[PDB]
Amino acid sequence: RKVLVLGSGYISEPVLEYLSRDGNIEITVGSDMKNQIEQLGKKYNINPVSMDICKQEEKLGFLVAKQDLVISLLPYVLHPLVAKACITNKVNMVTASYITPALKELEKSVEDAGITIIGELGLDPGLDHMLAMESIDKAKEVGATIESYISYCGGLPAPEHSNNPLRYKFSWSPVGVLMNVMQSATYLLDGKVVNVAGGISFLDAVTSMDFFPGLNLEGYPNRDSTKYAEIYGISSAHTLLRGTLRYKGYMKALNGFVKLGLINREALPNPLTWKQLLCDLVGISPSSEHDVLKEAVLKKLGGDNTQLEAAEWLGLLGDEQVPQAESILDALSKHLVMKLSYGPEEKDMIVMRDSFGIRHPSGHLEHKTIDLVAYGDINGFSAMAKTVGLPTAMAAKMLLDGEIGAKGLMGPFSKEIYGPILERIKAEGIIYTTQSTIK
Amino acid sequence: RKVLVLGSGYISEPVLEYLSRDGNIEITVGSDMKNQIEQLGKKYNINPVSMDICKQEEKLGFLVAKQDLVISLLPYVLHPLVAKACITNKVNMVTASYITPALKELEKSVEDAGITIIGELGLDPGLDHMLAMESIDKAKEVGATIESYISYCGGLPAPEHSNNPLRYKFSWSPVGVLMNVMQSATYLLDGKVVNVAGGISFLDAVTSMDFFPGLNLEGYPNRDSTKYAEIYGISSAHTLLRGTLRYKGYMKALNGFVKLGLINREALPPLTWKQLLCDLVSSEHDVLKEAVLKKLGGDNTQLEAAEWLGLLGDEQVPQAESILDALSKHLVMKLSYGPEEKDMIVMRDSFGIRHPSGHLEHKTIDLVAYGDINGFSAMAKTVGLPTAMAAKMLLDGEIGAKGLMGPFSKEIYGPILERIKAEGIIYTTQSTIKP
Ligand code: PRO
Ligand code: PRO
Repeated sequence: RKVLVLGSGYISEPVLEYLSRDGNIEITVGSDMKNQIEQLGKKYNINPVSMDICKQEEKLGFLVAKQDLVISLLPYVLHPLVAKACITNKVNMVTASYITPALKELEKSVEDAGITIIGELGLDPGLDHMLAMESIDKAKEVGATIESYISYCGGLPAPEHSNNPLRYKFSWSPVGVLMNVMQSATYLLDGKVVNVAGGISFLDAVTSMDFFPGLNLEGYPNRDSTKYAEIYGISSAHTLLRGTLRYKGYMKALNGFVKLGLINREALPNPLTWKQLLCDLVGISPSSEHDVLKEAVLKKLGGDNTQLEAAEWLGLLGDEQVPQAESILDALSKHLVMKLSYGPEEKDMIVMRDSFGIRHPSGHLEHKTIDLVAYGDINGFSAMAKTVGLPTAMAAKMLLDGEIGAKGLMGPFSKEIYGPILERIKAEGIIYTTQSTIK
Repeated sequence: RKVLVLGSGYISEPVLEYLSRDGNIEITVGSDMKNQIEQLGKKYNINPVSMDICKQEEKLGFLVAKQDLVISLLPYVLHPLVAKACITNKVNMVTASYITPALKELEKSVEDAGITIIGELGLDPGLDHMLAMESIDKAKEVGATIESYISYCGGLPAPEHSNNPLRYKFSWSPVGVLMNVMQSATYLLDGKVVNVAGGISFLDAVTSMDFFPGLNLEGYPNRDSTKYAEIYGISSAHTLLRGTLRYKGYMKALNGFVKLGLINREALPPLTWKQLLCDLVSSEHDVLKEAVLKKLGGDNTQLEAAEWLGLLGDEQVPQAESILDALSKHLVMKLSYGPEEKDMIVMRDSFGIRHPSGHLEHKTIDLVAYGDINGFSAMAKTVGLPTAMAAKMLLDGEIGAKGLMGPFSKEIYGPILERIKAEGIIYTTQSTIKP
């Protein structure tokens, strides 16, 4: 009956709420942000401890030894420091993030220490693995084989709050997100490695997603889908597709910013204004009421009015001061948060769509679809916080109660982990359904 | 500290939950259905009373006299029977439905009795009046006039539960909603009374509603919009329009059933849907050309809708009074709300307010609500809670007004609109000036 929560940010709040229901656990919290931990201590009964991870490793060793379990809700670079204390002190661990190559090297040491370290929990990586392996294990139980695996997931605002040029709202500064439009995408299609070029030509790969008629979505492949053959164990499959869901016109609006030359890490040029900045990008002197409009509309896709109106709406042509930043990308990101932030009583939404093609030994081809949908609570937590938070907290509770016997470094791929979690998420307001057809 | 809730439907559950929070009121329930009141009596602490409003009018007179307030959640035709008991015994009342012409005749007797009766509460009629009068009173407070009033509302499934030919799920047997396509529509637009016929030509009146880009809606006008000029006091307006909201493809699917001749009350002919469809257009196998020929000029979307529901299959047809009622029992079987499937309410008002300055104010109001997995539906909350809140205001002694009335005064709509945010019913406002 003792747990340490390293981190005091977005994901930490729903984790503390879930554990505090039963009322038989001494919850300690460790973080850098002094303003966050004091406000969090008012709501939930916890033991606040100011502690740096890298600089103050000494007190971490003494503190972690007292506890039973360690819930790491920190950035994924710092997990080897947290895991190093666990293997020496002989205590369990849980993570809501990627198992990195650095953490993979400790796997030999973790099994020798005789402790459990679960990783890759939450939304993605997390619930995407659990839904996939549930369906893949069910197929292999009846002698079937996986021929195709198409999957899509997206964290969005609720439809009612989608009335803006991007049809989106940012929780934090999208510095890492916007630069990923320039990256390529790779996936498998009918036994052929398809490669999609990024940047300006990436709008060609954005297709309509009409699986929910009422919801007006679009979709596109991301990063790398061939990776999931070895992980899930479906090398026989002829198709492997992983993608992201957005509302229609999102990618076309971002494509406008790529055309103007805003998506780059070059430095900036009386305070600077947005009217003056776009004049430098297009290549004119800063003096233009409606002359910069004619210059911008010419550059934007050869007279794209929708992209011009989007820049007009955000105030990129008008007279507004540019925030202090290291680059043009950081200036755009800071402005997008200021203009398109979440309100006090505005919901968010998670949608996840899987589609399996399962060949049975009888000869028939089963088409199995899986939907997972969750809305954010008005007087509660957001859908993103719940889907990322609750699987980590549930997995932690299983270790304390003694419902997981396996040892070593591991994901949520085994039925011992994912089975209980998928059953319990129904009560937390995260509903998922199944539909099957044969042909 | 005592109240009677007449009726034991799905609307009563959120009303009983709201009143039982503080724990300072002895709630009583009266209904015909013995199964409902027993199951409802298990959840909330209530006194069950087995009685019929029409058959046993004597015990109603004695029971109502004991209570401080009455809450009628019965069909709207039976309000004069409840109202007659209230005026005799001198007891207050609230209603979650229309104030009919029959109930309007009692207004003289209600004023002499010296009691409060508040009608037209819930989603529609109810919250439509509250959102409207909040905006109209604010306009008249600054000497402005209403030129345009365009409004839309709709109860429908959540986006994730919309993958079906109609993009809809029914709670009970749809008898009236199918026949409502045959009825005509009337509204005011630019200083003239417009009329739109039902039947085959009604599909032309349907238009795309793209106020939320992420949501894929359509809309069409209600039976009558001209009545709202006298109600809200906006005869000066040149455009009045109240309409219904659905997902795209709903009316186009229903238009297909009108082409085949399914929507008609003329009695039924073991019978099957394959046999019935051939008679309208027995016969040989396949013959898909007969269905698609009558159903528009090669409309594949409307044809596949019939195949999906199974109107060409060999399923049994239920015992019904007509062909329309037979289709209602089939649609409620196939397209139905499951145990873990959420619904949604969406409401959209649009005003054109002319100030004495000369500028035109374009004001918009959104009201949205979702169902709860471990709770009540969006339809149950928006219909139930306004009547429950109005019941609490009478007991606490906030509503000082007397006689028969709606929720048109700021005394009524003001407190209710403020409190609904806490119950999970969010509504927002936006305004822009246009010279
Ligand atoms: O891109 C998004 O919206 C989410 C983030 C994790 C997976 N999909
Ligand atoms: O037909 C509909 O969907 C709306 C719901 C409330 C009033 N009419």
